[PDB]
Amino acid sequence: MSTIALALLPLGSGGSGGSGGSGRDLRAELPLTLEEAFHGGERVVEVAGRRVSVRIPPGVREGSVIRVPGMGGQGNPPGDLLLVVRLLPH
Repeated sequence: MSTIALALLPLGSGGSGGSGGSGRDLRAELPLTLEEAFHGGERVVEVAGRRVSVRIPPGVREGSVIRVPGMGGQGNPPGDLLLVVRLLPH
């Protein structure tokens, strides 16, 4: 159950929700451990000083995007955060 750390990519890199207007999207890549890919429980993500434990699906595999609202668009209009799971091919 190795701990993971998110990327928090600035808007671009071939990643854009856009549609929503009031709801600023932000993309972020979680490199996940295969133990957690199997279990599918809460995994503690430490990134940018923020500790957010997300319940990933049992059997979660490469390219699965966990859209968590209120973690992307900060300030006043709550926006979503696109968590792209990144598993090793082996």
